[PDB]
Amino acid sequence: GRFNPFIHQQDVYVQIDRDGRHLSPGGTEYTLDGYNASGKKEEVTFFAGKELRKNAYLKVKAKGKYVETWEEVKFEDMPDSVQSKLK
Amino acid sequence: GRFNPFIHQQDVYVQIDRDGRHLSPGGTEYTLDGYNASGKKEEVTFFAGKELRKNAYLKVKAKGKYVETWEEVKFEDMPDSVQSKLK
Repeated sequence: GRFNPFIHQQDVYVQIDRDGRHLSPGGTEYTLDGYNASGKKEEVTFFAGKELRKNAYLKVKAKGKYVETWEEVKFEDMPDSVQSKLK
Repeated sequence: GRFNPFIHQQDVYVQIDRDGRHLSPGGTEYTLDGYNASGKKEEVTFFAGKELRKNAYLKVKAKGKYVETWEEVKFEDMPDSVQSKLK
């Protein structure tokens, strides 16, 4: 294999518009369609340590294709083209 | 594209057996041919801020296609298969 140090961050914006699925112990999985910071369509699978509120907006931060973190955001603070696609 | 939290993490072992290429300011590019714990061939590219000592051994943590971090290790702390290929 070949490994490089050229780290590409992406942030995928989603709405919690599908049911989660429990993952024992204490996890909730979501697989949702979303948009990155440049408005490109993405699919993201991520886990939270609690069940998230229906219709909340989330930012999921990734390095390469690997998801690292989730964070709740408000609609009005998401990227403009993401707001247009997720409204 | 598709994102998930299921990234292949592995330790890749290298020896500083090529000199680096100086990148200004104060940088060095190393592209070294190493081995994972089960002896499969790997190529790692990373940047340093000081030239590393010749014939030192590094354990590099690889996460997907990315070099995440590295540290110097003693020959004796490497797995038997790595000691075999890098002696």
